[PDB]
Formats: sequence, C-alpha cells, structure tokens
Amino acid sequence: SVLQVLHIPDERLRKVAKPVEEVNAEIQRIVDDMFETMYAEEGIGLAATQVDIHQRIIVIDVSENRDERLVLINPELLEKSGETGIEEGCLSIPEQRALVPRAEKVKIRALDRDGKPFELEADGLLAICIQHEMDHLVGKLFMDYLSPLKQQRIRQKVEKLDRLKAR
Ligand SMILES: [Cl-]
Ligand code: NI
Repeated sequence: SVLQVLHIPDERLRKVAKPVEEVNAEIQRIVDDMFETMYAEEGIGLAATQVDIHQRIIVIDVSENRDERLVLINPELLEKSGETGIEEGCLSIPEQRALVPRAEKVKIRALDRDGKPFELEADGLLAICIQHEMDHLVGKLFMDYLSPLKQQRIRQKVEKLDRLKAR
C-alpha cells in the first residue's frame, strides 16, 4: 500500500526513531509499503519517520531504471570522508530545494530486509541520499542547514502548495 508522507511543519517529522528490535513480518511489510510510497512519489529515498512510523528504517533507490532497492534497518555511520553538496529536495518539503553540504563518502553498517547484517561503502548520489535519510531518523530536515529567512520562505511555500493540493 502507498502510505501518507508527512510534510512540514508536522511535528512528528521531528521525532527521533527508535531502533528496530527484530526484523519480522511486520517490519518487512513496512519496508514494502515504503518502497511503494517512495516510487509513487518519484523519490529516491524514504525514512520511516516520514510515514509516521518512528523506527530506524530507510528505503533507497538512486538508479535511473528504478530497479535497485536498498534497505537500511538500524543503520550506523562508521566513517565519513571528503566534501560534497548538491541541490537536494525532500518528499516532506514538497517542491523545495537547497544546496546542502555533505560528506562525499560514507561507510555504514545495517540490517537488510531479511534482517541479515551488512556493511556498505557509498559515494556520489548514494552517499548524499544515505545522509539525507539518516538525518530524518533523528528528526533533522535539510531546512535545518539554512538561514532563518530561507526556512520561513520554504515553510510558507509548502503551506501554500498544501492548501492548493487540499482542493
Ligand atoms: Cl526524502
Ligand atoms: Ni527527505
């Protein structure tokens, strides 16, 4: 099923996710719904926080052909290096953008969809998306990296867009 994605200024987006205790049937269903939602929204990543489920679960697909599913359950950042930054969007901040400074390279450990442990070294867009999505799990949004005036403008624009969509 496609789930609702929360938009700013919803306070539930600021909630710090708890670790997943056991990757079970419930967790696998959440993962599958998150993929359905991410693809339906034409996004490249989604955190459980964004769908009002406050557990450390991320789904990602940065591929052009939309056929490279990555699941991070309980991800932990092991190392980071380099400097990068692109214009980022966010499904929770619809249609908005900002240049966000990030690490170019990250190494993480996590559990996959079957609950099997793995490690991953990532760079380029994948590394940027991992960091963006991991931020969500600690209640942090790309807005938080910006000036107060820019944050105000972004909030106002999302609020107007949401009124318009609310039909
Ligand atoms: Cl997002
Ligand atoms: Ni986001």
